Amino acid sequence: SAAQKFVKQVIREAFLQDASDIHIEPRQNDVQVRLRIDGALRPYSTLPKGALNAVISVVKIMGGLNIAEKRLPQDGRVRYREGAIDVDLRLSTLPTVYGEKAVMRLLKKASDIPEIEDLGFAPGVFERFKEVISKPYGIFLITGPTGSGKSFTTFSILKRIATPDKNTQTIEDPVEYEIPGINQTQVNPQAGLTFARALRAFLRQDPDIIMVGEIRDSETAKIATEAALTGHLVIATLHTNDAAQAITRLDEMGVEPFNISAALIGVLSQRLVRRVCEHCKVEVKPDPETLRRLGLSEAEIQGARLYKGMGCERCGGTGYKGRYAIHELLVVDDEIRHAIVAGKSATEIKEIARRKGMKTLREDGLYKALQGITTLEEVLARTI
Amino acid sequence: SAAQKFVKQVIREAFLQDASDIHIEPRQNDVQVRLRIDGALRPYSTLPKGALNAVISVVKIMGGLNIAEKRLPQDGRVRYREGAIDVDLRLSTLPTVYGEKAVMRLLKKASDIPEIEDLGFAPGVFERFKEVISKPYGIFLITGPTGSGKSFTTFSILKRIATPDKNTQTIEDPVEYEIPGINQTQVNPQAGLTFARALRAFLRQDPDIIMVGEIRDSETAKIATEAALTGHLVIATLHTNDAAQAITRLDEMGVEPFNISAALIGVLSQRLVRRVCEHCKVEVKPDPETLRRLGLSEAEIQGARLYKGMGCERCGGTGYKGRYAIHELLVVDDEIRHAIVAGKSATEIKEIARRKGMKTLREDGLYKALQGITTLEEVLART
Amino acid sequence: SAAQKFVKQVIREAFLQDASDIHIEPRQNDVQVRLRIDGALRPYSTLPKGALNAVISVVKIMGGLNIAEKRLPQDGRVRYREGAIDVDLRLSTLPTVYGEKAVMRLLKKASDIPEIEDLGFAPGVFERFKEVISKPYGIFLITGPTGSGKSFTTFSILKRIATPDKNTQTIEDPVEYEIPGINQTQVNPQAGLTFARALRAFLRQDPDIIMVGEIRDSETAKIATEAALTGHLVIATLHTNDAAQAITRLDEMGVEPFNISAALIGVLSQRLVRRVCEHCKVEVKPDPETLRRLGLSEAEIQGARLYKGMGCERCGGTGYKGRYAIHELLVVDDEIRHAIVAGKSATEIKEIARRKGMKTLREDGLYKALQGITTLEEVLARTI
Amino acid sequence: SAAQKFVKQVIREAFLQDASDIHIEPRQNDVQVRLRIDGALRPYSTLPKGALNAVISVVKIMGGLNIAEKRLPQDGRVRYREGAIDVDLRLSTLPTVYGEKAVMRLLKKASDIPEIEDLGFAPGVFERFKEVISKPYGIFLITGPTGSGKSFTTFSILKRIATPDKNTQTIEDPVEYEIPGINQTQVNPQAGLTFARALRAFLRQDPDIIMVGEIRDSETAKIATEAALTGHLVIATLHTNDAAQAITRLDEMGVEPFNISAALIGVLSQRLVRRVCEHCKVEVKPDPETLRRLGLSEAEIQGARLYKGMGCERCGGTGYKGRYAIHELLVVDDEIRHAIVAGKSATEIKEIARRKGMKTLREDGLYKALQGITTLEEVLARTI
Repeated sequence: SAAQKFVKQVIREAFLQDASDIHIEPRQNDVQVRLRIDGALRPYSTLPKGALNAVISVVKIMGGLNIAEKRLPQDGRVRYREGAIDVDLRLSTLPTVYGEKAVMRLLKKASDIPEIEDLGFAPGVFERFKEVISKPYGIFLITGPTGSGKSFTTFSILKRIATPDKNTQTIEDPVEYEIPGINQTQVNPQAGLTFARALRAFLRQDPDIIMVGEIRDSETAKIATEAALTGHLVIATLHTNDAAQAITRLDEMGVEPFNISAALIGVLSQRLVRRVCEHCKVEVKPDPETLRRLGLSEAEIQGARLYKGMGCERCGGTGYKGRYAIHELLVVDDEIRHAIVAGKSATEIKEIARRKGMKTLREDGLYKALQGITTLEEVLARTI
Repeated sequence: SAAQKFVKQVIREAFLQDASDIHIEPRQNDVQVRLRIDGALRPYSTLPKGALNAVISVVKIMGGLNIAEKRLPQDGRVRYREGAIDVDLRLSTLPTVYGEKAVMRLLKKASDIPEIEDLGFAPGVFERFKEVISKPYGIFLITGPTGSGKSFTTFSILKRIATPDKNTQTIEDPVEYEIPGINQTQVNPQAGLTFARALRAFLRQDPDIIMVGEIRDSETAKIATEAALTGHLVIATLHTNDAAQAITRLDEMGVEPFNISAALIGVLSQRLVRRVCEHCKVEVKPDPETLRRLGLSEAEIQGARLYKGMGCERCGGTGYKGRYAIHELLVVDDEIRHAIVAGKSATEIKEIARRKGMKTLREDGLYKALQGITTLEEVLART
Repeated sequence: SAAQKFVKQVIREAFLQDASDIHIEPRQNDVQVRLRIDGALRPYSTLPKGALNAVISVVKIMGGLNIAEKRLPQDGRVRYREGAIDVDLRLSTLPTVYGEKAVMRLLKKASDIPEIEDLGFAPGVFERFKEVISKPYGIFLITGPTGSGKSFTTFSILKRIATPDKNTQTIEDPVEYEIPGINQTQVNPQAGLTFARALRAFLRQDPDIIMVGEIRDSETAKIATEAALTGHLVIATLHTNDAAQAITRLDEMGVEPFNISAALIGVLSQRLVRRVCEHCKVEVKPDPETLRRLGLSEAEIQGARLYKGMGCERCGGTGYKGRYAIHELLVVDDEIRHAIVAGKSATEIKEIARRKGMKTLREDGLYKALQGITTLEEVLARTI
Repeated sequence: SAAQKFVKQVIREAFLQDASDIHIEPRQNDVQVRLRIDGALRPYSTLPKGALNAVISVVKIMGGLNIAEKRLPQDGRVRYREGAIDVDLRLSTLPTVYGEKAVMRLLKKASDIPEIEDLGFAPGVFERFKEVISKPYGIFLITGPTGSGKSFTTFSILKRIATPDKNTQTIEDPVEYEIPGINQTQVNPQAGLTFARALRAFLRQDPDIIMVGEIRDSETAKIATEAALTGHLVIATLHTNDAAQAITRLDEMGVEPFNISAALIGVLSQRLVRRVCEHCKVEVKPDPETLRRLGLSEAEIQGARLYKGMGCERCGGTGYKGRYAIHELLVVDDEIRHAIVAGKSATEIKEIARRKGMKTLREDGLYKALQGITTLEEVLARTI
């Protein structure tokens, strides 16, 4: 049985205890159970070793995975609730040396959407954000966490452009982000309504603006891109953490390249870094070669200086004052179009867009790192 | 067919007697079934060559392997259970011209892992070790050959930091030691599940702590950097000639060196030397040129002594009881963050580190030899 | 039967006269039977075409193949013996327009394996090879085109460590050098047991030694080397004419140069220049042009007791008796490991290597010939 | 279906006349059965158009093709070696205004094997031919016409290297190009023994020398090349007309470029361009732009005149004095091996050899044109 009582109580308590995730953890004689309370995976409970495989089936059922299988890694998405307990969860299981692990990340439950300007965009990208959002066509991707970051911010563009004067529609399995002005297609793969098939249908639904809640597979990426091809703004949750990465990804997904070429217009990021404790910030020399190699706009290479917190009344034993959303706007002009199709790297696409002082997850990130807002280290982790 | 117990027992004994693995090894007429105790493949039992196949058929039974496919090796973690074992076995069966063969690596458990100091560090070298693993986030690199003790460190550090407050996950193609506080897994890069793909799995699985058994592709350093600095803490392992070289190599491997310039907290390099058995140690004098090259004074050279692991039953006939490593430790600061991004050579980085008080891998080796812990011959033979 | 005797007698003499193999094949009027005595297929006897099928049926019986299926290709193995003869035979057959062809190569046993110091070494080569066998872990890059002595070399290095107390695991197809106490594997790519799959198992066999008769492909190269990197000894076959080129190939076969700079012990580039038969040893000073092609110095020319392989009888008229592993030894020292980690080419490695004493195949083979071992015609055909 | 009566009157005459082809022509009321002889047709027999269709099925039958499908084109070939009938028939059908043309192309009698020097290669080619065979391993690939190029010349290579002391075998269907000292295989695709299968034995038998009469399977291309990887001298026929083409084609066959690149040591070609009278020569401009576009040595681009006959009692009647053997040797070095993987063009891969004085068909040809023996037009006719 339990097994199941751990999934259920770990979930209830994960939410009730202010955790960021749920774990039932395959172990040597047992299965450890942990909750990410205040960011830390504190012990919760224990199951006997085989109970582990029981808990991975439970979570697979919840989000469209192969329930029966007890040996292979899988992931999908769960909308879970129980009374006071109500969270969008990231579903994933993983075979371990003691059977598969059962994990449910707690994603921000819908929580609506932030705007682009709300991010506090550096003028390097903000003035250009206005440029890009004024152009309601092509694929316009968003980076970061499931729900939480990406699907949370994916519709950020839409909040700026899905105005009374534009047709917006989104495909989700099931719908979480009930956002204006969007038609939120509810994906039901068991009947053939995959995001992919729904996207082809989005064209049938005459989009000005097209959305994907999560581009989770090749048929979906292929079709999302087809959906952009006829001149519509395919805004989408791209399973990435870097704007330039979001751009190249369609090739990686096996998207038929004729669609890729006709589709991409730009990418939005706000990926978070640990924010340096500004008030006890430790001078750290950035390495300007680190910054150069990163491809930053010279002043932001040379006059740049790092900090790290030493620990503080404003960061605790982390060295960082909570978090900082790093800004980015990539813009796909004709030369970038060629770069995408050619399979150019995130560094190359970002480095190009970055010039003229344009902020990227790397340039804004590192730029702020270099003021003492974050640490170049963290930024680099954001933009690897 | 006594073979069923036979398989389970060679396995049982390999684990019981502290082997790293099990070998049901064929011969022209019989089978040399062995246990790798202290590194020696001790003869558990022979089998008639005909019984070889009965025995290998059994390892395929126990492992759920395609027992009918005599033309192929088959492999996986086998839940063999008898006496000493609840060790999982990396069963690998294989056809031979004598019939078939099978090997079972002992997937030691959490409870079997060594400490981070047990690795054999000099106090100041260890101080650096400790500082690096003690951070709440960031990455600790380990480097050297399998048999470098890299495993001891790899498993040990997580034993040390994989507490009940940090979900830990580990990426180990051979598994070897199934760490505490951890949801450790298999890799098999042939399947697409490379060591980097496994890091991505860990992140999907919300680890607070992530570890890489082998950096192969650049993603095993780059994702490791991500996790290390996306709020998680990371341990990761390479195969180099020094600590300094870990940095050199990651740049060379395609880790755009602003990665690691970023997460790298520090680097450990090591090599195991066989550890002289107390029932084998023989006093011999080490060579003055080597000793001098490794920093020993003339007065010390004349008083210098090595101990040779001559051989006894208490050490599996290897002459050495257990293993001990040669060490080098680097802590990352601004001098190093530059060197990392700059793509500096192992020599260039090592010299910076020596300025900072780091003993080199080879110098430290000598000093272990001089205590009779190992033999200088063994040190040199291992670096 | 005559067929049994045709097979018995050719094998009988194949062993006794030192053939590396037996070749029975149809020609336009008969079937020629040849022995690779001292490196070339001297004529042994012939048999009358219908006899091909009778004789070949017998060799198929020996190797376990389908007796007379002269319409489709096959392979297998036999444990052959007569007394004083004991050799396994390598069997494969080919349907031809004249009936079906076969080859029975002689599968040399452990008793036929040289020592390490015998692997083409000059006094200075062993001193340096001492340093090679003394390296902590890694791979021995034995290299050259088919027809060379690579299988002896792989076994010589292996034999040193090929014991009942070591996990000696070899790839042969079928097994030749049976050493009781070690595991010797026949690959089966038809089943899926490619050399690489076998090696994957070998790595999974927790080998002390991965000895590979043929680096068939990239995975085969890597996996054997993965053991080399992961604390084991690896002994294997490459196809180059420079030791520097062997390394270049190891790097170019997909074996990571960064890992190779750790995993590589040494390179044994060698070619079996055929040795001039003692009974045909006619002083020749080759063309004379080959004398200059191989680089002889005046001193070496004056001492050039170069002989022509006229054959006479010792290998029939094929020219030579005994073979010599011309040996270009590259000790993979820290400067070579550096050249490797740096991604250096065969030229660049060769320049460092020769600077460090890596006498080339051209120079060494040449010297062997000067010493009365071989003919420079063979050295030229055995170098680059 | 007789139909066949008219066709058979023709296979009799067509084979007797050394015709290039047998033409069952889909005409308006009837079917012509024509003979292409000495480069051009003459008619011989006539079927009704109803019989056209009968023959379309007949030739599809001979190749094991879909004989019911009288509307769509199909091909293959058959061993028509019935005494007086001694030429393979190339099976092809092709739909026209009155049904498919049914074709029985005469895959010209081997005309056996030249002793390669016999080709009359320019000295900078022949002496290099000799240089290539001095290193007897890997692939020595040859192109050119059936009966005057394909296996004609690859077997010429065997004739010059595959002595009785080498384990040498070929794959043909049927065997025609015969060499004493060598095994020659009949492929039996009917049994399932395709050229790939024939090669599987060639690889498995560990020969000194391997010959493929026609690289006619994915697996054939692959296996021949896999054998070459280990140093077997895989001489092979690639049924095309240019060495430069032959250098990269196996990749098209699905053959791993690792094995293709590692394998090659040289590739030849030959042509029959028509000669001119010389005595009654017509000056034709050796246009240097033609020659430059061709990539010829300046020795030929500028150092030249072409000569055409007048058609002309010393030619004829096309203005040319019979067939003129033109040759090529693309010697393969390390840079060429890099080019194989790259997939360099025929002009480029050919140009490299040409600039070394190694006259290619394009140079040896055009050279012979530019020397006034033939015209650039006839050579270009073949050096396309």
